[PDB]
Amino acid sequence: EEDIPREPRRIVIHRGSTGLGFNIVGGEGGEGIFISFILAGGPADLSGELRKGDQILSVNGVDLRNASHEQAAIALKNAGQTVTIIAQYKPEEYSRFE
Repeated sequence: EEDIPREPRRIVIHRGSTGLGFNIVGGEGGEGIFISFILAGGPADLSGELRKGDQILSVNGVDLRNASHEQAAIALKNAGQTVTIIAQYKPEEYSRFE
């Protein structure tokens, strides 16, 4: 994680037979949408850029900063084959909630 920056970053993922290759938690109370799980060999893993503890801020221009979990899952499912994710790495906040 030496190369993950503090600020939001852009990551392009291509959907496959196991979706985008990650699952999400949060979207409630003080907790935004966080990646909780990255599937080995799936797209997010292959890319090598996303991490457990990333907050998802936007998906293809759909703002998820204040989305509920279901709003985020719908946005992710409907974002098409090529998906641009704006993510911000917040491992301490992730651990606080999860």
